[PDB]
This record gives sequence, C-alpha cells and structure tokens, in this order.
Amino acid sequence: GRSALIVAVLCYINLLNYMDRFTVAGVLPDIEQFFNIGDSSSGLIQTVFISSYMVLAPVFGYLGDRYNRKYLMCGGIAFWSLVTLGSSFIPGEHFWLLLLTRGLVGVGEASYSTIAPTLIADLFVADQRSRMLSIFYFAIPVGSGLGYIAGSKVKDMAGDWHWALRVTPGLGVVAVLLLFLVVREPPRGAVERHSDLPPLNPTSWWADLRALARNPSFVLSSLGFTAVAFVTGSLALWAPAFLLRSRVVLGETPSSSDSLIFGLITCLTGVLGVGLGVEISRRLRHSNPRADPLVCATGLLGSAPFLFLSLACARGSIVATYIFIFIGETLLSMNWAIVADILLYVVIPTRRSTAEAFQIVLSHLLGDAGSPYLIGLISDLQFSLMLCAFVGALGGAAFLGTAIFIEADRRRAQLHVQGLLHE
Ligand SMILES: CCCCCCCC/C=C\CCCCCCCC(=O)OC[C@@H](O)COP(=O)(O)OCC[N+](C)(C)C
Repeated sequence: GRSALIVAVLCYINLLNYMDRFTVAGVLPDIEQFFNIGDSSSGLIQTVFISSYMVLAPVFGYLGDRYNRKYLMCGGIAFWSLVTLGSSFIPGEHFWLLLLTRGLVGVGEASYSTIAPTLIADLFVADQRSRMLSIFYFAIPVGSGLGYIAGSKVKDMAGDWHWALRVTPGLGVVAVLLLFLVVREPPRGAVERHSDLPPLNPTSWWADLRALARNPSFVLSSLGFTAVAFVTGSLALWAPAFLLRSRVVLGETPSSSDSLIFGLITCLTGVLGVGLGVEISRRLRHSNPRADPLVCATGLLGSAPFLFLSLACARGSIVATYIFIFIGETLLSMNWAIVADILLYVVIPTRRSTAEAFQIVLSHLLGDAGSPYLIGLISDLQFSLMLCAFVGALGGAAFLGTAIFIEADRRRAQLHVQGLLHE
C-alpha cells in the first residue's frame, strides 16, 4: 500500500528527470542565436552533459551501495533543480556558464539514475519487480518527449528562451518534498532475505568491480543493452532527415510536422515496447527460466528486418514506412525494462548500484561517444545502415549469450543472498 505510492513518486521523479534532460534540447535554435555559436556548440552542450553523467555515475554507485539512498537522491534532485533555476538567469556574454550548469545537471541526474531502481528492486519480487520497472521505463520516454514539447511551447508563448529552463525547477521542490515525506528507505534486500538475519555488509570496491567483471550474464546483457541503445540512437538521429529527403525526392516538401510525427511515434513505441516486453517475458518466464534475454534477442533481431525493409518500402509510399517503423521500434524498446530486470536479479543487493553505474558508463560511452562521432564520419548512406545492422546482430548474439548463463548466475546470486555461499 505504501510501496505503490513509493513507485508513483519514483515514476514522477523519473518523468521530471527526463523532462529536465530534454527541455534544453527543445529550445536549441534560440540558444544558438543568443550566444552567437555555430553548429558544434549544441553538440558541446550535450557532450558536457553526458560526460559529467558518465564520470559521476560510478561515484554515486559507490555512495548508494553504502549510504542512505534516499538522502543521496534528495540531494541530487535538489541540486539539479537549483542549478537549472540558476541557469535560467545566464546572460549572453558567457556560454561556458551554460556548459557548467549542464554539467551539474548531469551530476545530479547521474545520482538519481544510478540509485533509483535499487529501491524498486528492494521493495518487490519477481513479477511485481518486472511490472514496477515497466512503470519506471514507461516514465522515461513520455518524460523526454513532453520535456521537448514543453520547452518549445513555453519558449513560443513567453518569447524568451530562458523560460524553457524555468518550467522544470518548480516541479522539483515537489519531488524533494515527496521523497522526504512519502519514501522510507528500505533495507538492502528486505524482501529477498528474512528480517531475523543481520544486515549484509558491503565489501571493498575493488572486490565489487572484480565480482561484477567475473559474471558473464550481467556483462553480456550490458553489451546487448549497449548495442540496442546504439541502434536506437543512430536510428533516431538518422530517420527524420531520411524521411524529409525522401519527400524531397518525391516532391512533397521542397522540419516541424515530420519531426512532431516522429516524436509521437517514438514516444508511443517506447511505452508500447516496455509494456509488451514485460508482458511477454512474464508470460513465458514460468515455462522457461531463461526467457528474459531470449525475448530481448527476439525483439532486437525481429526489429532488424522491419527497419531493413522500411528503407526499400520508402520509395513507394510513406504510410507503410511509418507503420513499419512503428512496428520495429516496439521490438527495439522491450529491452529497457527486460535488461533492467536481468540486472536486478543476477547481482547481490550490495552491488546493484555499482552494476547500474557500470551499465550506465558502458552503454552511454559505447553508444553516444560512437554514434554522433562515427556514424557522421562514415556517412560523409548504406554503409552506416550496414554497420547498424551488424551492431544489432552482435547485440542479439550477446543476448543469446546472456540466455546461456542466466540460470547459473541467478542461482549463484540468490544463494549468495541467502548466505549459503561466501565470497
Ligand atoms: C494512472 C494514471 C495516473 C497519473 C497519469 C499521469 C502520467 C503522465 C502524464 C502525462 C503525459 C501524457 C502526454 C503524452 C506525451 C507524448 C509526448 C509527445 O507528444 O512529444 C512530442 C514530440 O515532439 C517529442 O519528440 P521529439 O523530442 O521531437 O524527438 C527528439 C528529436 N531530437 C532531434 C531533438 C532528438
């Protein structure tokens, strides 16, 4: 009864998190005009954000494995909300202030995104964990899309680009108050372990890193998740320009309507993919214990041919291409929630924050330092799509390799929880 309200609070804070991530991307051309900057500086904003995020994710993993998770989350939320509200007041003489404030936003969001799913892990069990993680990753893409559209509409109505950063910090003191009042910090593995036992002690951090590098299920699911994130990021970067150029060749248009249509499509396939993936994995898991990574691999390698045929279909019509991309993105998007589950049952509750931090670092590094840096390098159009398909096939092989090792690793972790094995 109280854990449902905790899940509602965490879903709301996740929606706010991605809203604050994308509210500056929904206002980008007026930023490019205000500070007198070219094309590279928007990529510099996003690069500073993701770099601070990746560098400060391991620190908050190490802190959330050993200290009060609710206090660190409250501090992170208060920090990024305060620095956003302060970043609203930057004059046009200094752009590096905007860069530094984006870095601090990245720090706070790294804190929250590293620590938050461990509470959902420690409050529920298998199927209910799967459904509440489904709600969490329902909250991410609606948050991103609504943040873009809210920044854009607030800038259009108010007339100043600064007001795009003034909408989100007002909904941040509410999240801090809710996280202080409603959420109560659960023990590390309260439902995976009886209450009469002494609490589990966190060992050294080097032992945590060696133990997280010695199990193959977690590493291979992280590599599959990395490949999926790379494929989706490159596709979202490439698709609107491709559809515009297709309508240029046909002659319909000699970036607003197609952009909003593709944004609606991305949001709807995100929520439908998370829902369908959790549903199929929960259905199949009872008759097959290795069904989560198999469903991940089926989603990835069954999304591959729909996108592969959309390029051939785009010459004839547009509606069939839209439909086929809508069908492929769902199978691309099951993997978020299913990979979050696969992480949260193969890792000891004294290592889940470090596992989330390592997964964040690996995924964001090999996806976002690679796609806008190598896709644009090899593009300047079919070899980029062939590289995308090769990475997708490698991710499918990684998810099958996860399916080989998921039983032994889940058993070893659940026996380590019960104290029957000692490291
Ligand atoms: C039981 C229910 C209890 C409470 C219910 C509340 C739950 C959540 C509340 C409200 C959300 C509903 C509104 C629908 C959201 C749809 C999002 C939406 O329509 O977004 C508009 C699109 O334009 C966003 O996509 P873009 O940002 O363009 O794509 C990115 C392009 N890029 C180049 C910048 C990378």
